[PDB]
Amino acid sequence: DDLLTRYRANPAMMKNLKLSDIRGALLKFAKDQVGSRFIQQELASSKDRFEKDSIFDEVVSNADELVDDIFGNYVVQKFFEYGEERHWARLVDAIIDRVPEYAFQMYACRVLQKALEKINEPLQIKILSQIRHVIHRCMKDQNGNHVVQKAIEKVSPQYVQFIVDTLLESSNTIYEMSVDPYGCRVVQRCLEHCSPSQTKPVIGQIHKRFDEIANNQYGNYVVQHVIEHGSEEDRMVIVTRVSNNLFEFATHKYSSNVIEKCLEQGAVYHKSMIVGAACHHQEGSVPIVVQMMKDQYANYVVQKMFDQVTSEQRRELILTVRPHIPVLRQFPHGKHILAKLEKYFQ
RNA sequence: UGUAAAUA
Ligand SMILES: [Cl-]
Repeated sequence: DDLLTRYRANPAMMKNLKLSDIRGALLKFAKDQVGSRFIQQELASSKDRFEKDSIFDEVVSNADELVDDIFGNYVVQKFFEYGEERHWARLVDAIIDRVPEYAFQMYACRVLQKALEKINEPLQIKILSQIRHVIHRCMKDQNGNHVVQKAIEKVSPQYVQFIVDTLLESSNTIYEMSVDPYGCRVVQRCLEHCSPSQTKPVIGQIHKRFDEIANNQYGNYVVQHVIEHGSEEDRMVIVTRVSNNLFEFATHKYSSNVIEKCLEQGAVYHKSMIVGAACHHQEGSVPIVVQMMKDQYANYVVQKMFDQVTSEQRRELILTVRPHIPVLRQFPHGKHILAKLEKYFQ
């Protein structure tokens, strides 16, 4: 019998087992649930640079088979950790040619994320040079998008310019990624970490289809990030768009969170535009804020206004709403909506 | 009364 068949059987019986014992059993150990945990635990606890080195040549020699294995990916990742800097360059060479595929596989993409998190900028660029080949598809992929986010988080803005030019590659790309469950995460990291020279065209595309993106189930988080990481002028354009279409934005499922985001990250004069629009009445119709309290989404927006605005702005809200308390008690959940605001009406 | 990611 081979070493692992023996070891899996009576594990206590082999408590005095070491990494250099494995020698050429490393592939079978790494791909094994018990064997993988032995390797991992040995690497974490060993104080012997040479035990750890002993298995490394097997790891490099079998890298393609281990990176997308359910257990083996943990063994490869151990050599991408701080403490193993001496092996980073070798291990990246072992996998560089198949990074375009590994980005898409659920286990190997974790090896790529671990490498980006730990290794130095020359090696990061080397990995990104392969991601460059598949970057659009990778951005939308359930595994690949985490790899692209990790790139944006851990690499200097200038070396993810190719990612920004992919967002900008065509007219509809940023709409396409913003309304995608995975690509929207990439747009967000970009908004958090790319330089103003890079974010300004991205935010420019977003603006062009703002309404559509704002009420998308993924796009609405993309515009929330624009509010939080964009410029004063971006916030002004958005608050102005939202103020002028307050009722439409407030009564839709997804855009209603955009108004709330404006109310949290908005300056006193932004809240003033949204409060002013809310208390402006038509000639016979009721004020927008009253209509909003009767709505399934917009009533949460009205309550966020009371939590976020100045006493003076709350005053105008209170003066606008109080003549309507009778009516608003009838409407669905109206009972609860005004109890939550009762604090303000006493 | 209302929203979002791939490992033992
Ligand atoms: Cl998969």
